[PDB]
Order: sequence, then C-alpha cells, then structure tokens
Amino acid sequence: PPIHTRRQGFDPADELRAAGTLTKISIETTWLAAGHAVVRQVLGDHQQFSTRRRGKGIFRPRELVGNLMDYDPPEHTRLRHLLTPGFTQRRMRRLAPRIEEIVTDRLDAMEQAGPPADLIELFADEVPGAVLCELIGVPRDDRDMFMKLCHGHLDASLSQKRRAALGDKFSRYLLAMIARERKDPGDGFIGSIVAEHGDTITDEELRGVCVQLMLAGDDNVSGMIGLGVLALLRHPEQIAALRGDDQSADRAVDELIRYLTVPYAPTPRTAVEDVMVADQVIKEGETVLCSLPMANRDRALLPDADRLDVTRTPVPHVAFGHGIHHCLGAALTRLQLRIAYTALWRRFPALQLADPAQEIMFRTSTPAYGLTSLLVAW
Ligand code: HEM
Ligand SMILES: [K+]
Ligand SMILES: [K+]
Repeated sequence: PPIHTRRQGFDPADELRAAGTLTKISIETTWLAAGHAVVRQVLGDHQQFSTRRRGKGIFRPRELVGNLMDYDPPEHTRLRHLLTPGFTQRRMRRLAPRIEEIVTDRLDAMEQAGPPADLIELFADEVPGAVLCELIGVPRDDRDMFMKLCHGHLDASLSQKRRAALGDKFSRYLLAMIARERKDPGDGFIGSIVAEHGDTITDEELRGVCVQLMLAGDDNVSGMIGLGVLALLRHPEQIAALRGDDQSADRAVDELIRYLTVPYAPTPRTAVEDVMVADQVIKEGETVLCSLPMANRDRALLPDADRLDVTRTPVPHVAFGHGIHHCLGAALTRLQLRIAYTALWRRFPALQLADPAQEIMFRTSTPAYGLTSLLVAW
C-alpha cells in the first residue's frame, strides 16, 4: 500500500511520520508534501499548480465533466460561481429538519433491532446517502432505486455488462430530473441554479455535477461518523461537548474532522512551471501529492496536534482543502455531523462498545479512512 495511505489507529503511521516535509516517493515520480505551510501553498497557488488530469474545454473527457477538481481557473471559476446558488445559507437551514428526520429513522432502526447492533451497517452507512438525495432533490420515493443506480455503476464485483447497464440508467434518471426541473423549477438544487443561470449551464454539466456530489459526500461522511463515535468512546470525558449548546458541539465536530482527517490526499497537482517549495525546486510537469493527515498533525498548526481536544478553538486545518477548491460540502458536513453525534447520545446516553476486546475493523480500501463495522450496546 502507498505510504501516504497508511494509518496506525487514528494517527498517520510511523513510516509516514518519518517522511519529511517534502520528499520524492514512488507510487513513479511524485512529490509527497506533508508540512502544513507546504500543503497550503500547493493547494492554493493555482498559478503554479494545476489539478487537471494529464484536455480543457470541449476536449475534456465525459467522465470528468462537472468535476470541479479537474478544472483550473477560469473554467473552474465559471462553474463554481454558477453552482453557488445551490449552497446558500438558506439552503442549509431548510435541509436541517430533513437531516434530523433522516437521523431519527436510523436511530429508530437501531432501537428496533435492539442491542447489540452494528453502528456502521445501520447508521453510519445510511445517513450520508439519504442526506445527499435531500441536497440535490431526489424524490422521496426514489431514494432507494437511486442509491442502487449510484452504487451499481461502481460495484467492482459486477461485470462490465452489468455496471455499464446500470451506468446508462443512472444518466437517464438525472437527465430526466434536470429536464423535468428545468421545464418547471421549484426550490431545490437544480431549481435554484437554473432559475438564475439557465442559459449558461448545460444539462451535461448539471448531470456531471450531480454524479460527482454523490461521489464526493458519501465515503467521507460515513467514514467520519464511524471514526467519530469511536473517537469519543476512546476519549469519554469529551462526550460532554455533545450535550450542551450548538457552539460547543460545532467546536467538537470541527476538531474531530481535523484529528481524524478521513481523506488521505486531495487531487494530485502538476507543476505548470518551475516553483520553489520548502527550499526545493519542483520542475514543470512534476506531480505533487499532499498528505492532509500529516498536514493536520503539523505542530506548527497547533501544539499537541496529536491529542484530541473538542474544547479547543478552531484552527485553519486542511481536511477540507484550502483556497479555490475548498470543499463545497463543508457546511453540510458540519451540520449533519452535529445532528448525528448529538442525536446518537441523546437516544442512547449509555452507548458503549458491545465488548471492549472486540477488534476494530478499519476501512482501508476506499479513498476515505473509516470503519467497516462497529458493534455497540446501550
Ligand atoms: C467528511 C466530509 C468531507 C471531507 C473530509 C471532504 C474533503 C474534501 C477536500 C479535501 C476537498 C478538496 C479537493 C482538492 O483540493 O483536491 C473537497 C472538495 C470538494 N468537495 Fe468535499 N469533503 C467532504 C464532504 C463533501 C460533501 C458532503 C460534498 C457534497 C455534498 C462535497 C463536495 C465537494 C466538491 C464538489 C469538491 C470540489 C470543490 C472544487 O474544486 O471547487 N464534499 N472535499
Ligand atoms: K463515495
Ligand atoms: K480507506
């Protein structure tokens, strides 16, 4: 496994810690950037670093259309500006009752199944996908078929005939939804965007964007819920931060994102020209991989970065990236994580590992760290 994907419990592995701020490693020829200063520079200075997979404009592959991470300015600048109406603060406030209802249903399922039960299978793996459907406006009756089509086109256990057949039905439903939404836009993700930029944004872009959001906000949030619940059980005096006001909980959630930093790396950058980084020159065309988990344990970011402390004041961590590509789902993640953790200990105040000796089953195969299962009792 690539060294930048190795964890040791909640922490980056020792051999990852042993790599410098900036070193060349092999996957080929690629820089590993691990300091906080150095990572902020690579992620923000889009004047010297491109994210495009090495092909702009009409010549961009269909699989990357609508994926802002493959866009540089000014192409990036246009599409992100055009999606901004779907992420207003009014949007988040209306989604909150819907996230509360989704969280309650999953707690009910856990409470119906009786203890002990798998938190990952019944709670952490179900919420983020239902939340995303609310975001983009999938009908409430189609949530189950939609998630089937969404996972179906990527299930590596399926053949090329099966996955491609499911991928074609996926692109039909969205194009159906967008054209249906375009002809009569109410309030929602598609509706808010086309009512304001209907002439500037194509259905191919709007389809591409909806697909990419499903992929952007699922593995990351489910990972956060599992690791977060286990993080609090291992630091039991910090559960109290989830039993007060919203400021106390929001502060805890943002510390949990930084401490756990579920994604191993952001999109690879390519040097557009010779650029100085940490007293070393990166030649044009060379690749730079960023370790977000090492960046968020950098003791320049904060002393005792390796300790979890949900009462501490937020700091400029890079778990959501930095600069123009900063996670478009950040506010949504903060909201739904606050609703989930808070509701969980409110329904099950006496939550605990079902058996403290059980093995911890870490998710290591996906782009986001997490757990594959977690039996608990209450
Ligand atoms: C635990 C939750 C999440 C984490 C830790 C996370 C992490 C990140 C990171 C590190 C980036 C920067 C990519 C780069 O610079 O290469 C990013 C970008 C992005 N995220 Fe997230 N993400 C999360 C949830 C979500 C959700 C829920 C959504 C959508 C609902 C989302 C949508 C996006 C999009 C579209 C981008 C591309 C932004 C751009 O280039 O303009 N993310 N995310
Ligand atoms: K995913
Ligand atoms: K993983």
